[PDB]
Amino acid sequence: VPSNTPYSGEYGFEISFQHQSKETKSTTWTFSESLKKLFVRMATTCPVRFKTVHQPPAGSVIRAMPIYVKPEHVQEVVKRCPNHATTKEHNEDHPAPTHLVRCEHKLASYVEDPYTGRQSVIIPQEHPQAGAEWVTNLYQFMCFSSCVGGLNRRPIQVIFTLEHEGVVLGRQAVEVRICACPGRDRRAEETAA
Ligand SMILES: [Zn+2]
Repeated sequence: VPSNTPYSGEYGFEISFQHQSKETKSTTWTFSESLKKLFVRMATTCPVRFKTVHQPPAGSVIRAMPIYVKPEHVQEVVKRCPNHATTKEHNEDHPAPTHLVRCEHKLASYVEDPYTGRQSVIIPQEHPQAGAEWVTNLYQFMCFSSCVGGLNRRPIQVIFTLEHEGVVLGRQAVEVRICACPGRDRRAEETAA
């Protein structure tokens, strides 16, 4: 049972999403702060920002792992539907075509726990650039939330953990809905709530 409990930890690990102004905003993603929920199109690069208030130990990493939100689904591993996992589109030379969550980082490593089957992607933790508070990493989500035989309309979260040599040092999480029209789904979900 992977924990989703937010945890800044001793190093002050935090995530965020950059401001979107109407003039240059991407239509491929949008983040509802009131819902703590990312809306994003399938197979589009989505910017996620990370920081630590204090420098963590050398060689620390950041893991991204999707999990289902509701008790009725928590124990089931989140991964792509067989349809998308076995097609050739999106998958030419990918090392882990069944993983839902991908990261563009050059050193991204795709791992699967041999016992639980949990899939995640790990990248190095990095010092921000000069004068910058945040490091931006690019993720993609490789099925729609409605993929029959995959997510099948069940809600998911993505867990971000800062880790060093296996030990979780910090944790943040957001809900994620992968949909054709992030702005439309955000407005409608924010309206219903
Ligand atoms: Zn799919």
